[PDB]
Parts: sequence; structure tokens; C-alpha cells
Amino acid sequence: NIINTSILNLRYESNHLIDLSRYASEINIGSKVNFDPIDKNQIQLFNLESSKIEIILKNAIVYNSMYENFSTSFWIKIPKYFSKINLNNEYTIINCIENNSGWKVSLNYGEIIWTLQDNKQNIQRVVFKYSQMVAISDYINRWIFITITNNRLNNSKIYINGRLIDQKPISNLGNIHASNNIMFKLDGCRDPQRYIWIKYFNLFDKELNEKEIKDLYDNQSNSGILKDFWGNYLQYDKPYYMLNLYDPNKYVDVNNVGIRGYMYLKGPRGSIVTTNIYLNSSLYMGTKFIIKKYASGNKDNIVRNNDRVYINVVVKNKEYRLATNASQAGVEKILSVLEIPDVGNLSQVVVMKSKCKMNLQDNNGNDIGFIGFHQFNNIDKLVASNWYNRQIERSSRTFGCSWEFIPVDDGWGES
Ligand SMILES: [Cl-]
Repeated sequence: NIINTSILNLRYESNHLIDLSRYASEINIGSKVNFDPIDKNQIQLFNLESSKIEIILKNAIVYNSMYENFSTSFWIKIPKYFSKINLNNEYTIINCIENNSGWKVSLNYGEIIWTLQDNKQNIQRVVFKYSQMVAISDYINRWIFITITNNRLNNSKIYINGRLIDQKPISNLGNIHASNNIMFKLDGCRDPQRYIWIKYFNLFDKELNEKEIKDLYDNQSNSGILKDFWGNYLQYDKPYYMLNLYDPNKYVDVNNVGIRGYMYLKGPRGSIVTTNIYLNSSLYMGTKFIIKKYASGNKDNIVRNNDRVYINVVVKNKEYRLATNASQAGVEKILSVLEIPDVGNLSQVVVMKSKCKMNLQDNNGNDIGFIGFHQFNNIDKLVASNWYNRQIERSSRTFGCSWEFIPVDDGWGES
């Protein structure tokens, strides 16, 4: 009952951020903290003095020890670094240093850093490094799960998405006497535009093990809710650029609208670059998808596992309906986009599944198949194919039928 026994459990319930732990530490929120209205556990901190959260710890849990083990976890979503000003600029984001001793989380260009400091000028730093010179990044502007553990007799460890990345001995450190407060605030950042998103902060008064960490990752992933590429909840009525996970240098296009045209994967993507700062594939390419309410959605705008939907496709600034005639030859049913008034009795009902998958069905509820792609001669056409469904029934791996939904996001910054 690992979150339940945490010594600090910050969560947004009804109308307030609160510490749910038995300690009920005090929270002070600055004027310029922003909470996402879709999910107010998602907290945005700007490079402003009033964009801060302070936690006043109960005296019982202030860290002051040579020997006590402790850990912290949280999720973070860090916008792409765009500017030379971001190089060589380590900035604190979670501060628990007082009198030059304690702990802190800081960031730098392509880095997440944990620092410990004793009362005898000793220091230890574990670091996660990620590149901005990468076609498609797992990390830039995407939610990722951080976990840091500390065993005073041996090592400090940093985990990303449940996996151990770095470790260093901390037996070079004597007494660590951390602050009575924890300050969530960008401290020392030279770039006025910088911000972070954070969520689900916890402290623990032991060293978490690998298993506990993986289980926290899985539990906090919200697996009944589909996610977009950035890790935010997938929504209805929101345009998405599509990325097929088996061929990430292509985007979705449509040769011609109507039943005699088809959807296909076209490449290459272009690139976006700032010399010495980033070099990535362009994400805002192709014919956008919009998820439309059909049988689900009666409570909010969020797309959930097993929701039945329609998919609209934007072609030259007009919406069309993804559909197919399942009567066509062969298992692989080539997808088209149809004028919405003219879709008739074509197969168009999509069952969303949480990576994201889409199972096409006819109007009687029979499966046409998962949406993927199939090579016909020299073209990768989008299809619905029951071959995928039958491989899943046999517990066999399937390639080509998993998708990313990429909305425009300011933390990506592409035009
Ligand atoms: Cl795949």
C-alpha cells in the first residue's frame, strides 16, 4: 500500500491541492501556478517568482540524518529546449536545501539531475540524459515518470519510466539536514519562457525497490484512458496528426477522397532544426484525425478504452469520414475517406483501445479488424485487418496496428 504509506502524497482532489498523507503538510500556492482544467493534478510552473508551490513539512518528517533511507517520485513533462540560452544553465525545480545541505531536483539542457549535499561540502549528483538530436524522442515534451531512491550505506539511483538509468555511491556524504520546506519553483533559469508540467509528487521514508517502482509506474499510468503522444488524455473533437509506431518516418495521407481513393503512409517527414540545439522529425504532417462521439462520451470529453467512435479525417481543410467496404477482396480492407453525408452502410464504427489501437466494426458489431497498414505492391495503404485480431487472440505480437495521436503543443514548438 505504497502510496498509502508515503510520507507526502500531493494530490488535487475536488477544488484543492492537498497532502493526503497522515502528516497533512501545509501547502502554499503562488498566484501564477496553473492547473490543467482537464486534469488538475497536472501543474504548470513558469519562470516567474509567483509561480511556486511551497510545502511546509511537519517537523516529524524533516530529514536530518546520516543513515535514514528515502525516495521521491513524480511525473514531469519538459518542453523542448529551443535556444542557446538553455545550454549550460542548470536550474533548480524542486528545492529542499537549507544551509547548503539537503536534496534538490534540477534540470539542464537534456538533463534531469538529483543532488544531495551534506554539512561537510560533500555532494553527489545522479543524472538522466536525453538527446534533442533524435528523429522521434521518447522524452522531449512527453510525460515521463521519475523515481529517485537513496540508500545511505550505498547508492542513490534514478529511474525513468520504471527503469534504472544512473546510480552513484552516496557513502561520500555525512549528515544531510534538508530544509523544513520543499519549494517547487524554477530557480536560476535564464530563459524567461521556460516552464515545466509536473504531477503526482510523493516522498517515501525508505529506499523503494525496482518492483515497487515498476508497480507505481503502472498504477499511475491511468491505463483505462487513452493518451495522446505527449501523454495527456486523448479527447474527442481535437485534431491529431497520426504516427504509426512501425514506421515512424511516414505520415498519413489520402490520394483522393471518396470510395475509389485510399489512405496511405507517405514519407519522408521533414526535419526541424536549430544548430547545436535540436534536430527532430516534423510531427505536424499528414491528414489529421478527429475522434467523434458515437456511443460513448456521456460524462466528459475524454476517450476511454472500448469507446465506440467515428474517425473524421481532414483533407484540404474539410472533414471526411474514415470508412471501408468490408466486401472488397482479401482480408486487408483498404480504408478510404468519404463525404460524411454519403457514408451510407459502409463500415465506420471504431472501437478505441488503450499504445493506442483502433478496431473497425460494421454496424451489426462484427469486427472488420484493427487499423494498421498493408503493403500492396509499392504502397503502404491503411487497412482494417482481422489478421491482427486473430494474432492477438493467439497472444502473438502484432506490428503495424499501433498509433500515436499528436496534437499541436506549445512545448514542441514546431510552426
Ligand atoms: Cl508496431
